[PDB]
Amino acid sequence: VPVPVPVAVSGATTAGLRAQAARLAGHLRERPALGPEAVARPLLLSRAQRERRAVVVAADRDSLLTGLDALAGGEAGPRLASGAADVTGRVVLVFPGQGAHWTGVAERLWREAPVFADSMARCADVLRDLAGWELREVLVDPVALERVDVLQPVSFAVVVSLAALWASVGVRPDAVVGHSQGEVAAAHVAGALTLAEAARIVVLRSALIARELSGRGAMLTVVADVERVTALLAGFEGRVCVAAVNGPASVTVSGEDGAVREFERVLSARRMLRWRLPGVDFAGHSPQVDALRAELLAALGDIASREPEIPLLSTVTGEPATRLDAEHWYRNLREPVRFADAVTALLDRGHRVFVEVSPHPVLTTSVVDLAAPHRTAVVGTLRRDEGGLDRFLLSAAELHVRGVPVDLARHAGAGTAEV
Repeated sequence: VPVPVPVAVSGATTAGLRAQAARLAGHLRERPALGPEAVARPLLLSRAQRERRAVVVAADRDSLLTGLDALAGGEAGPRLASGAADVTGRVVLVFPGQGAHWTGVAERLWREAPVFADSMARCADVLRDLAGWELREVLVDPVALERVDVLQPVSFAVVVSLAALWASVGVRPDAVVGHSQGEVAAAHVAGALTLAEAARIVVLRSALIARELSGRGAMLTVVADVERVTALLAGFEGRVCVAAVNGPASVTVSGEDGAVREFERVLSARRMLRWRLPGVDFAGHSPQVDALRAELLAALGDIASREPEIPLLSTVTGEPATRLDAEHWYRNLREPVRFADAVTALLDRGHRVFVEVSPHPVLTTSVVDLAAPHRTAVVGTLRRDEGGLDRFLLSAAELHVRGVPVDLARHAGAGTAEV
């Protein structure tokens, strides 16, 4: 099975970029034995990376030529990234909470990417001790993944391991922000928690949620701002509450299933878009969590933590995190998620590159909405049903083509074929 490589071309203008794509395709068609793996390395390392950039992520000739023909003709393609190399500024890793995971994700990437494999195995060791079960076996089990005590730690392992894979291509955070359970991953990646201690938090908290809350609630994300959602929650006081404010067009609410169903009818009649969070059968960030305060504080006990080595913008407060003690991890579940606030605080401090470290992008459109009108690069990592190294490399390419430093050459192979 051939391995995908990023094949880079660039020009001073869009028309120059398209001409370079045509020229490379022509050169390849004259030389039938020449593969992407022969030319990728010198195209990154021996050529200037100019103002208008593209990458085709391809494992074979035919797929490279398909991409290059599309690029030459000004069309989009599924393994083609292109852009203006005009983004400067500091880098944020964004860690999702619920609703991004898809059954089967991480298995293919474990096979294809040794840095990701390693991190996943390290996660498996810690989770084996804590939870008993075997991480790699659960990845592909749709029944196990509908249990909150399995999904949350699996989700944590995958996002932590994707962050490690980003780091291996030189994409490291200047700051991190984690939405809901993502805050635990963010804290670990920032150096405030060991892998073991972060895993223990997620494992203990998710098991408690499953024992006490699962089956007693639901969560719903709505395409609207919090002012509008708050107006529509008139008459739902203490039945459906705001659980997250993600952006000007993304707000999540939480409550008992029936009550949330009643609110969906309110939305439906007004032609408003909304969806239940996949993997969530409980009312996060609601008064239902109050009961899970005493047992959580006891189970967690004293948290082993230290000062984060880079800024951690909490979605509990919307500000730089203070003490990450048991009470913080309680409030991480009880209090509404202040995601928009945290992202806005980073935008106001010169952050312009946002990498969602997720199986599928769930917060990128909110980051984009918040970032306007600044020049910013906003990317995810994987997508639903696209868990290969090829999808990872396309996300890395999406950064490259906006002028963000990333070591694509790490995965470009050992080719020496010129021009």
